[PDB]
Amino acid sequence: AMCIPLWPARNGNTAHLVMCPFAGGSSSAFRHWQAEQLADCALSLVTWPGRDRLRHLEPLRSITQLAALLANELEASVSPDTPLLLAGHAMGAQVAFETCRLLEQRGLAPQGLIISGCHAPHLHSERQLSHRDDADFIAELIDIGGCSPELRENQELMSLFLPLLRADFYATESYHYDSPDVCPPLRTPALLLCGSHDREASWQQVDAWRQWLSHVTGPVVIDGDHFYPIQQARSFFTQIVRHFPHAFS
Repeated sequence: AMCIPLWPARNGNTAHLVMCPFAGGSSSAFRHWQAEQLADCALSLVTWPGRDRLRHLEPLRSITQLAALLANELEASVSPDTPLLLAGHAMGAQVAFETCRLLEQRGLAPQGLIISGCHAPHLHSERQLSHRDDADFIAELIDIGGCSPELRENQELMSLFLPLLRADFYATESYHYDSPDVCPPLRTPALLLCGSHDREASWQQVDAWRQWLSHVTGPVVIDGDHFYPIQQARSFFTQIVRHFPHAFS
């Protein structure tokens, strides 16, 4: 399975929030979320093939392929009576969106979609990595903020991490549509989140998601940098819960 549980539901709550990680993300990046349950829904994290319990798989290079795997898994494993919330940050927002598209089309009625810190699908990220050589690729990763300069000094760490990171970044950068009219807008209620000082996704880049979403609130600004979902977890979960009161009741 791609999904790993982080929180069980508590206090009689029936909702299930499924989080799609950013490029290069893995379970260790979300350990702070396990330190403390911040809302009563069940919470699961999606694992990209190639790491964690899925180390034996080759990493995928397509957002829509990842979304197909996830949508099939959720259709098989989530009761139609469970209020399902799909969330994603950066690359994960693209997967969450495409997963929501498949589930909505199949008649499965996700209760909410949370798009965080990601440019819209008819745009490109202002920072691009896939065309760069290893040293320049790593410098960009370090600048983003989730990578140690120790990676540069160990060719074995580079030989392990670069195939994974390059697969993820190729997937997220090659994901692009010429215009929002390539498919119908999604009707699942949606929340857009961005970071006050997120250097990777400006307010304008996130706001452009309104081209793709018929029932949408935001952007709602969380004070923080690109890693606000983790570093400002309390604010992140507060905004999710506040905006989907139906799902949490």
